[PDB]
Amino acid sequence: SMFLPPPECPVFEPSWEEFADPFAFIHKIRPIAEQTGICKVRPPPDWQPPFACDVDKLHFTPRIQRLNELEAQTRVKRDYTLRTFGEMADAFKSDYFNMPVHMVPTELVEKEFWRLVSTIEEDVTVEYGADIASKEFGSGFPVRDIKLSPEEEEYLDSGWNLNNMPVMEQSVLAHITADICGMKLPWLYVGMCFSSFCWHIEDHWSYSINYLHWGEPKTWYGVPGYAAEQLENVMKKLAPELFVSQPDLLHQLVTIMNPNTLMTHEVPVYRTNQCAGEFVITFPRAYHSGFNQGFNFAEAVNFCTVDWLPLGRQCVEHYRLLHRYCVFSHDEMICKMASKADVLDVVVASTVQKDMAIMIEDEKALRETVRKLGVIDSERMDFELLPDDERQCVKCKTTCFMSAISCSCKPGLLVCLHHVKELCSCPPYKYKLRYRYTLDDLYPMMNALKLRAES
Ligand SMILES: [Mn+2]
Ligand SMILES: [Mn+2]
Ligand SMILES: [Mn+2]
Ligand SMILES: [Zn+2]
Ligand SMILES: [Zn+2]
Repeated sequence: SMFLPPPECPVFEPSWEEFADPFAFIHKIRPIAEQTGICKVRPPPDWQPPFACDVDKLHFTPRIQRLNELEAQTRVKRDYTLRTFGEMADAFKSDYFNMPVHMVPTELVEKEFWRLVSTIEEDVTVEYGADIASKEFGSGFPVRDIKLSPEEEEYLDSGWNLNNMPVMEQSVLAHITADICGMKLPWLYVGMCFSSFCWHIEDHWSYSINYLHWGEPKTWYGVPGYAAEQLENVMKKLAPELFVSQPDLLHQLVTIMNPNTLMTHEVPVYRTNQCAGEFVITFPRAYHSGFNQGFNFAEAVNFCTVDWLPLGRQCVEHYRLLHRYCVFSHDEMICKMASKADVLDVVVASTVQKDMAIMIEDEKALRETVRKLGVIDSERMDFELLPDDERQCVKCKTTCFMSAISCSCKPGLLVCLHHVKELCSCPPYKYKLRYRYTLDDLYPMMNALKLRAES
Protein backbone atom coordinates (compact mmCIF):
# COMPACT_ATOMS: atom_id res chain seq x y z
CA SER A 1 0.00 0.00 0.00
CA MET A 2 1.42 3.37 0.95
CA PHE A 3 4.37 2.23 3.12
CA LEU A 4 5.86 -1.23 2.84
CA PRO A 5 8.28 -1.82 5.71
CA PRO A 6 11.76 -2.99 4.68
CA PRO A 7 12.73 -6.46 5.88
CA GLU A 8 14.19 -6.68 9.39
CA CYS A 9 17.96 -6.38 9.89
CA PRO A 10 19.89 -9.14 11.76
CA VAL A 11 19.45 -9.28 15.54
CA PHE A 12 22.13 -10.87 17.70
CA GLU A 13 21.80 -12.14 21.25
CA PRO A 14 25.39 -12.88 22.31
CA SER A 15 26.18 -15.12 25.27
CA TRP A 16 28.20 -13.62 28.11
CA GLU A 17 31.17 -15.39 26.56
CA GLU A 18 30.63 -13.80 23.12
CA PHE A 19 29.70 -10.43 24.65
CA ALA A 20 32.84 -10.19 26.80
CA ASP A 21 34.87 -8.83 23.87
CA PRO A 22 32.99 -6.38 21.63
CA PHE A 23 35.61 -6.33 18.87
CA ALA A 24 35.84 -10.12 18.75
CA PHE A 25 32.03 -10.22 18.60
CA ILE A 26 31.75 -7.56 15.88
CA HIS A 27 34.35 -9.41 13.80
CA LYS A 28 32.32 -12.59 14.28
CA ILE A 29 29.01 -11.15 13.02
CA ARG A 30 30.62 -9.06 10.28
CA PRO A 31 30.04 -11.55 7.43
CA ILE A 32 26.30 -11.42 8.17
CA ALA A 33 25.88 -7.80 9.23
CA GLU A 34 27.97 -6.22 6.47
CA GLN A 35 25.41 -7.57 3.98
CA THR A 36 22.70 -5.51 5.72
CA GLY A 37 24.69 -2.46 6.76
CA ILE A 38 23.14 -2.29 10.23
CA CYS A 39 22.44 -4.89 12.89
CA LYS A 40 20.99 -4.90 16.38
CA VAL A 41 22.66 -6.38 19.44
CA ARG A 42 20.85 -7.36 22.61
CA PRO A 43 23.24 -7.66 25.54
CA PRO A 44 22.89 -10.54 28.05
CA PRO A 45 19.80 -9.98 30.26
CA ASP A 46 21.84 -9.12 33.35
CA TRP A 47 24.18 -6.67 31.59
CA GLN A 48 22.37 -3.59 32.89
CA PRO A 49 24.49 -0.45 33.17
CA PRO A 50 22.97 1.84 35.78
CA PHE A 51 21.66 5.16 34.53
CA ALA A 52 21.20 8.09 36.88
CA CYS A 53 20.81 11.79 36.20
CA ASP A 54 18.97 14.82 37.55
CA VAL A 55 16.42 15.76 34.92
CA ASP A 56 16.36 19.34 36.25
CA LYS A 57 20.10 19.98 36.11
CA LEU A 58 20.83 18.54 32.68
CA HIS A 59 20.17 21.23 30.13
CA PHE A 60 20.79 21.57 26.42
CA THR A 61 20.17 23.71 23.36
CA PRO A 62 17.55 22.12 21.13
CA ARG A 63 17.91 21.92 17.35
CA ILE A 64 14.78 22.63 15.29
CA GLN A 65 13.77 20.31 12.48
CA ARG A 66 11.34 20.57 9.56
CA LEU A 67 10.05 17.21 8.35
CA ASN A 68 10.00 17.30 4.53
CA GLU A 69 11.15 14.47 2.29
CA LEU A 70 14.02 15.44 -0.06
CA GLU A 71 14.46 18.82 1.66
CA ALA A 72 18.07 19.77 2.45
CA GLN A 73 19.22 19.73 6.07
CA THR A 74 22.71 20.39 7.40
CA ARG A 75 24.29 17.39 9.11
CA VAL A 76 26.12 18.69 12.18
CA LYS A 77 25.59 21.97 14.03
CA ARG A 78 16.32 28.38 23.30
CA ASP A 79 17.18 25.98 26.15
CA TYR A 80 15.50 22.92 27.68
CA THR A 81 16.16 20.89 30.77
CA LEU A 82 15.74 17.16 30.26
CA ARG A 83 12.47 17.49 32.21
CA THR A 84 11.01 20.37 30.18
CA PHE A 85 12.04 18.68 26.91
CA GLY A 86 10.37 15.48 28.09
CA GLU A 87 7.19 17.37 28.96
CA MET A 88 7.15 19.07 25.54
CA ALA A 89 7.89 15.75 23.81
CA ASP A 90 5.21 13.65 25.53
CA ALA A 91 2.54 16.34 25.02
CA PHE A 92 3.49 16.68 21.33
CA LYS A 93 3.04 12.97 20.70
CA SER A 94 -0.03 12.71 22.94
CA ASP A 95 -1.69 15.64 21.14
CA TYR A 96 -0.62 14.47 17.69
CA PHE A 97 -2.40 11.15 17.98
CA ASN A 98 -4.98 12.04 20.66
CA MET A 99 -3.69 8.98 22.53
CA PRO A 100 -1.46 8.11 25.52
CA VAL A 101 2.10 7.54 24.15
CA HIS A 102 2.45 3.81 25.03
CA MET A 103 -0.69 3.01 23.21
CA VAL A 104 0.55 4.41 19.89
CA PRO A 105 1.76 1.35 17.91
CA THR A 106 5.27 1.62 16.44
CA GLU A 107 4.05 0.56 12.99
CA LEU A 108 1.51 3.42 13.13
CA VAL A 109 4.15 6.02 14.02
CA GLU A 110 6.30 4.69 11.15
CA LYS A 111 3.45 4.74 8.64
CA GLU A 112 2.52 8.25 9.76
CA PHE A 113 6.09 9.51 9.60
CA TRP A 114 6.40 8.58 5.96
CA ARG A 115 2.98 10.15 5.28
CA LEU A 116 3.78 13.47 6.89
CA VAL A 117 7.24 13.94 5.34
CA SER A 118 5.83 13.33 1.83
CA THR A 119 2.81 15.64 2.18
CA ILE A 120 3.54 19.27 1.22
CA GLU A 121 0.41 20.46 3.06
CA GLU A 122 1.77 19.25 6.42
CA ASP A 123 4.42 21.45 8.07
CA VAL A 124 5.37 19.51 11.21
CA THR A 125 8.44 20.75 13.05
CA VAL A 126 10.12 18.95 15.93
CA GLU A 127 13.10 19.48 18.22
CA TYR A 128 15.92 17.30 19.51
CA GLY A 129 19.23 17.31 21.31
CA ALA A 130 22.56 16.36 19.78
CA ASP A 131 25.93 17.15 21.41
CA ILE A 132 29.20 15.60 22.53
CA ALA A 133 29.61 14.80 26.21
CA SER A 134 30.32 17.91 28.30
CA LYS A 135 30.20 19.00 31.95
CA GLU A 136 26.73 20.46 31.33
CA PHE A 137 25.67 17.09 29.89
CA GLY A 138 27.83 13.97 30.26
CA SER A 139 27.85 10.33 29.14
CA GLY A 140 24.95 8.07 30.07
CA PHE A 141 27.49 5.39 30.99
CA PRO A 142 29.51 5.41 34.25
CA VAL A 143 32.71 7.45 34.00
CA ARG A 144 35.57 7.72 36.51
CA ASP A 145 35.50 10.88 38.63
CA ILE A 146 31.95 11.80 42.80
CA LYS A 147 31.93 8.50 44.70
CA LEU A 148 30.54 5.73 42.46
CA SER A 149 28.35 2.81 43.55
CA PRO A 150 29.69 -0.77 43.15
CA GLU A 151 27.14 -1.39 40.36
CA GLU A 152 28.47 1.68 38.48
CA GLU A 153 32.01 0.45 39.06
CA GLU A 154 31.15 -2.87 37.40
CA TYR A 155 30.53 -1.08 34.08
CA LEU A 156 33.43 1.36 34.19
CA ASP A 157 35.75 -0.76 32.10
CA SER A 158 33.21 -2.54 29.93
CA GLY A 159 34.12 -2.63 26.25
CA TRP A 160 30.46 -1.78 25.62
CA ASN A 161 30.67 1.31 27.79
CA LEU A 162 30.91 3.65 24.81
CA ASN A 163 33.53 5.87 26.52
CA ASN A 164 35.97 2.98 26.51
CA MET A 165 35.45 1.52 23.03
CA PRO A 166 37.44 4.47 21.53
CA VAL A 167 40.61 3.95 23.60
CA MET A 168 39.86 0.23 23.66
CA GLU A 169 42.72 -1.84 22.28
CA GLN A 170 41.32 -2.03 18.75
CA SER A 171 40.03 1.37 17.64
CA VAL A 172 42.94 2.72 15.60
CA LEU A 173 41.05 5.99 16.16
CA ALA A 174 42.45 5.82 19.72
CA HIS A 175 46.00 6.29 18.55
CA ILE A 176 45.18 9.53 16.73
CA THR A 177 46.95 12.30 18.65
CA ALA A 178 45.34 14.85 16.32
CA ASP A 179 42.33 16.78 17.59
CA ILE A 180 39.27 14.87 16.36
CA CYS A 181 36.98 15.34 19.39
CA GLY A 182 33.87 15.72 17.23
CA MET A 183 34.53 12.27 15.80
CA LYS A 184 36.12 10.29 18.67
CA LEU A 185 34.03 11.37 21.69
CA PRO A 186 30.54 9.94 22.31
CA TRP A 187 27.55 11.99 21.24
CA LEU A 188 24.37 12.27 23.31
CA TYR A 189 20.96 12.39 21.64
CA VAL A 190 17.68 13.42 23.20
CA GLY A 191 14.88 12.31 20.84
CA MET A 192 11.16 13.00 20.50
CA CYS A 193 8.42 11.53 18.27
CA PHE A 194 9.43 11.96 14.58
CA SER A 195 12.77 13.67 15.32
CA SER A 196 14.97 12.16 12.68
CA PHE A 197 18.44 11.56 11.38
CA CYS A 198 18.88 11.96 7.62
CA TRP A 199 20.55 9.46 5.30
CA HIS A 200 24.31 9.54 5.85
CA ILE A 201 27.48 7.50 6.23
CA GLU A 202 30.09 8.13 8.92
CA ASP A 203 33.18 10.28 8.35
CA HIS A 204 36.07 8.25 6.91
CA TRP A 205 33.59 5.38 6.46
CA SER A 206 33.99 4.40 10.11
CA TYR A 207 31.79 2.03 12.12
CA SER A 208 29.34 3.54 14.57
CA ILE A 209 27.64 1.99 17.59
CA ASN A 210 24.53 3.44 19.22
CA TYR A 211 23.08 2.57 22.62
CA LEU A 212 19.57 3.53 23.59
CA HIS A 213 19.78 4.22 27.32
CA TRP A 214 16.04 4.61 27.87
CA GLY A 215 12.74 5.79 26.46
CA GLU A 216 10.65 4.89 23.46
CA PRO A 217 12.26 3.12 20.50
CA LYS A 218 14.43 4.46 17.69
CA THR A 219 13.44 3.25 14.22
CA TRP A 220 16.36 2.61 11.81
CA TYR A 221 16.87 2.04 8.12
CA GLY A 222 20.18 0.76 6.80
CA VAL A 223 21.83 -0.06 3.50
CA PRO A 224 24.88 -2.34 3.12
CA GLY A 225 28.24 -0.79 2.23
CA TYR A 226 28.32 -2.48 -1.17
CA ALA A 227 25.25 -0.50 -2.26
CA ALA A 228 26.52 2.93 -1.18
CA GLU A 229 27.02 4.23 -4.72
CA GLN A 230 23.67 2.83 -5.88
CA LEU A 231 22.00 4.86 -3.16
CA GLU A 232 23.90 8.02 -4.01
CA ASN A 233 22.94 7.73 -7.68
CA VAL A 234 19.26 7.43 -6.70
CA MET A 235 19.58 10.42 -4.37
CA LYS A 236 21.48 12.49 -6.93
CA LYS A 237 18.75 11.94 -9.52
CA LEU A 238 15.95 12.92 -7.11
CA ALA A 239 17.71 15.74 -5.20
CA PRO A 240 20.81 17.07 -7.03
CA GLU A 241 20.98 20.10 -4.71
CA LEU A 242 22.52 17.85 -2.04
CA PHE A 243 25.48 17.02 -4.25
CA VAL A 244 26.91 20.49 -4.92
CA SER A 245 30.40 21.26 -3.60
CA GLN A 246 30.56 22.44 0.02
CA PRO A 247 32.98 25.03 1.51
CA ASP A 248 33.77 22.86 4.55
CA LEU A 249 32.83 19.96 6.84
CA LEU A 250 30.22 22.09 8.61
CA HIS A 251 28.12 22.37 5.45
CA GLN A 252 27.38 18.75 4.51
CA LEU A 253 23.83 18.50 3.15
CA VAL A 254 21.63 15.50 3.95
CA THR A 255 17.98 14.54 3.58
CA ILE A 256 14.98 12.43 4.55
CA MET A 257 14.04 9.87 1.91
CA ASN A 258 11.50 7.02 1.91
CA PRO A 259 13.21 3.59 1.98
CA ASN A 260 10.53 2.38 -0.48
CA THR A 261 11.95 4.81 -3.03
CA LEU A 262 15.36 3.16 -2.64
CA MET A 263 13.81 -0.31 -2.77
CA THR A 264 11.96 0.64 -5.97
CA HIS A 265 15.39 1.36 -7.45
CA GLU A 266 16.77 -2.03 -6.32
CA VAL A 267 18.75 -0.63 -3.40
CA PRO A 268 18.60 -3.15 -0.51
CA VAL A 269 17.25 -1.59 2.70
CA TYR A 270 16.75 -3.12 6.16
CA ARG A 271 14.88 -1.81 9.19
CA THR A 272 14.77 -2.26 12.94
CA ASN A 273 13.19 -0.81 16.04
CA GLN A 274 15.96 -0.31 18.58
CA CYS A 275 14.47 -0.48 22.08
CA ALA A 276 15.89 0.72 25.40
CA GLY A 277 18.89 -1.41 26.38
CA GLU A 278 19.76 -2.38 22.81
CA PHE A 279 22.70 -1.56 20.56
CA VAL A 280 22.66 -0.80 16.87
CA ILE A 281 25.97 -1.11 14.98
CA THR A 282 26.54 0.45 11.54
CA PHE A 283 29.29 -0.92 9.28
CA PRO A 284 31.78 0.93 7.01
CA ARG A 285 30.08 2.97 4.27
CA ALA A 286 26.63 1.70 5.36
CA TYR A 287 24.05 4.39 4.71
CA HIS A 288 21.51 4.79 7.50
CA SER A 289 18.65 6.98 8.58
CA GLY A 290 15.72 6.89 10.98
CA PHE A 291 13.50 8.63 13.48
CA ASN A 292 12.53 8.42 17.13
CA GLN A 293 9.19 6.95 18.22
CA GLY A 294 8.99 9.23 21.25
CA PHE A 295 10.95 10.81 24.12
CA ASN A 296 14.24 8.94 24.49
CA PHE A 297 17.99 9.19 25.24
CA ALA A 298 20.72 7.62 23.18
CA GLU A 299 24.50 7.64 23.04
CA ALA A 300 26.70 6.82 20.07
CA VAL A 301 30.34 6.77 19.01
CA ASN A 302 32.39 6.13 15.90
CA PHE A 303 35.13 3.53 15.87
CA CYS A 304 37.57 1.83 13.53
CA THR A 305 38.66 -1.80 13.63
CA VAL A 306 41.58 -3.35 11.73
CA ASP A 307 39.10 -4.68 9.16
CA TRP A 308 38.45 -1.02 8.39
CA LEU A 309 42.01 0.13 7.61
CA PRO A 310 41.95 -0.56 3.83
CA LEU A 311 38.53 1.09 3.57
CA GLY A 312 39.83 4.10 5.44
CA ARG A 313 42.52 4.48 2.76
CA GLN A 314 39.93 4.02 -0.01
CA CYS A 315 37.69 6.61 1.66
CA VAL A 316 40.37 9.31 1.62
CA GLU A 317 40.99 8.53 -2.05
CA HIS A 318 37.23 8.97 -2.57
CA TYR A 319 37.28 12.30 -0.70
CA ARG A 320 40.08 13.46 -3.00
CA LEU A 321 38.10 12.65 -6.15
CA LEU A 322 35.13 14.56 -4.69
CA HIS A 323 37.22 17.39 -3.23
CA ARG A 324 35.80 16.57 0.23
CA TYR A 325 37.58 17.75 3.40
CA CYS A 326 39.12 15.12 5.68
CA VAL A 327 38.56 14.90 9.42
CA PHE A 328 42.14 13.64 9.85
CA SER A 329 45.08 12.39 7.79
CA HIS A 330 44.91 8.62 7.36
CA ASP A 331 48.64 8.39 6.51
CA GLU A 332 49.46 10.42 9.62
CA MET A 333 47.49 7.93 11.71
CA ILE A 334 49.31 5.00 10.07
CA CYS A 335 52.75 6.54 10.75
CA LYS A 336 51.82 7.41 14.33
CA MET A 337 50.97 3.76 14.86
CA ALA A 338 54.21 2.62 13.17
CA SER A 339 56.14 4.92 15.52
CA LYS A 340 54.51 3.02 18.41
CA ALA A 341 54.94 -0.46 16.92
CA ASP A 342 56.32 -1.98 20.14
CA VAL A 343 53.12 -1.35 22.14
CA LEU A 344 50.61 -2.23 19.42
CA ASP A 345 48.44 -5.31 19.58
CA VAL A 346 50.09 -7.87 17.29
CA VAL A 347 47.17 -8.30 14.88
CA VAL A 348 46.86 -4.51 14.74
CA ALA A 349 50.60 -4.30 13.97
CA SER A 350 50.21 -6.87 11.20
CA THR A 351 47.27 -5.02 9.59
CA VAL A 352 48.92 -1.59 9.83
CA GLN A 353 52.02 -3.08 8.20
CA LYS A 354 49.97 -4.04 5.13
CA ASP A 355 48.37 -0.61 4.72
CA MET A 356 51.75 1.00 5.25
CA ALA A 357 53.24 -1.08 2.44
CA ILE A 358 50.59 0.21 0.07
CA MET A 359 51.14 3.76 1.32
CA ILE A 360 54.86 3.56 0.68
CA GLU A 361 54.52 2.05 -2.78
CA ASP A 362 51.97 4.71 -3.79
CA GLU A 363 54.19 7.45 -2.34
CA LYS A 364 57.21 6.14 -4.24
CA ALA A 365 55.32 6.34 -7.55
CA LEU A 366 53.96 9.83 -6.83
CA ARG A 367 57.41 11.18 -6.01
CA GLU A 368 58.84 9.66 -9.20
CA THR A 369 56.06 11.35 -11.16
CA VAL A 370 56.58 14.81 -9.69
CA ARG A 371 60.37 14.58 -10.23
CA LYS A 372 59.65 13.91 -13.92
CA LEU A 373 57.51 17.04 -13.94
CA GLY A 374 60.60 19.04 -13.06
CA VAL A 375 60.26 19.48 -9.31
CA ILE A 376 63.80 19.10 -8.06
CA ASP A 377 64.26 20.99 -4.83
CA SER A 378 62.96 19.35 -1.65
CA GLU A 379 62.90 19.88 2.12
CA ARG A 380 61.68 17.78 5.05
CA MET A 381 58.53 19.17 6.66
CA ASP A 382 56.75 18.15 9.86
CA PHE A 383 53.21 18.33 8.43
CA GLU A 384 51.65 17.14 11.69
CA LEU A 385 52.56 20.49 13.32
CA LEU A 386 50.45 22.54 10.87
CA PRO A 387 46.81 23.27 11.66
CA ASP A 388 44.63 21.30 9.20
CA ASP A 389 43.49 24.45 7.41
CA GLU A 390 47.13 25.19 6.63
CA ARG A 391 47.85 21.83 4.97
CA GLN A 392 44.91 21.18 2.67
CA CYS A 393 45.57 20.72 -1.05
CA VAL A 394 44.40 23.89 -2.83
CA LYS A 395 42.62 21.72 -5.41
CA CYS A 396 41.20 18.56 -3.78
CA LYS A 397 41.21 19.71 -0.12
CA THR A 398 42.97 16.55 1.13
CA THR A 399 44.90 16.84 4.39
CA CYS A 400 48.56 16.51 3.43
CA PHE A 401 51.03 14.47 5.47
CA MET A 402 53.33 12.24 3.37
CA SER A 403 54.23 15.10 1.03
CA ALA A 404 53.10 18.24 -0.78
CA ILE A 405 54.33 20.83 -3.27
CA SER A 406 54.91 24.48 -2.34
CA CYS A 407 56.04 27.56 -4.26
CA SER A 408 57.67 30.74 -2.91
CA CYS A 409 55.29 32.56 -5.25
CA LYS A 410 52.27 31.47 -3.15
CA PRO A 411 53.45 31.53 0.49
CA GLY A 412 51.69 28.97 2.67
CA LEU A 413 49.76 27.30 -0.16
CA LEU A 414 50.11 23.57 -0.83
CA VAL A 415 48.98 20.95 -3.29
CA CYS A 416 49.13 17.20 -2.86
CA LEU A 417 51.25 15.34 -5.39
CA HIS A 418 48.18 14.56 -7.52
CA HIS A 419 47.74 18.26 -8.21
CA VAL A 420 51.19 19.65 -8.92
CA LYS A 421 49.76 21.56 -11.92
CA GLU A 422 47.18 23.36 -9.79
CA LEU A 423 49.37 25.39 -7.44
CA CYS A 424 50.46 28.39 -9.56
CA SER A 425 51.73 29.56 -12.95
CA CYS A 426 55.45 29.39 -12.06
CA PRO A 427 57.54 26.69 -13.75
CA PRO A 428 58.03 23.53 -11.63
CA TYR A 429 61.75 24.24 -11.08
CA LYS A 430 60.56 26.97 -8.69
CA TYR A 431 58.68 24.36 -6.62
CA LYS A 432 59.75 22.43 -3.53
CA LEU A 433 58.73 18.91 -2.63
CA ARG A 434 57.93 19.06 1.09
CA TYR A 435 58.04 15.58 2.60
CA ARG A 436 57.55 14.12 6.06
CA TYR A 437 59.87 11.11 5.56
CA THR A 438 62.40 9.87 3.05
CA LEU A 439 61.61 6.46 1.58
CA ASP A 440 64.64 5.30 3.58
CA ASP A 441 63.01 6.53 6.85
CA LEU A 442 59.83 4.62 6.00
CA TYR A 443 61.07 1.06 5.41
CA PRO A 444 62.48 0.72 8.97
CA MET A 445 59.19 1.98 10.44
CA MET A 446 57.41 -0.74 8.53
CA ASN A 447 60.01 -3.30 9.69
CA ALA A 448 59.25 -2.50 13.32
CA LEU A 449 55.62 -3.42 12.66
CA LYS A 450 56.70 -6.68 11.02
CA LEU A 451 58.88 -7.55 14.04
CA ARG A 452 56.02 -6.75 16.41
CA ALA A 453 53.65 -8.83 14.27
CA GLU A 454 56.37 -11.51 14.46
CA SER A 455 56.80 -11.98 10.74
MN1 LIG B 1 5.66 17.69 4.93
MN1 LIG C 1 25.35 7.75 11.85
MN1 LIG D 1 40.48 16.87 -10.13
ZN1 LIG E 1 45.18 17.43 -4.22
ZN1 LIG F 1 54.53 30.09 -8.03
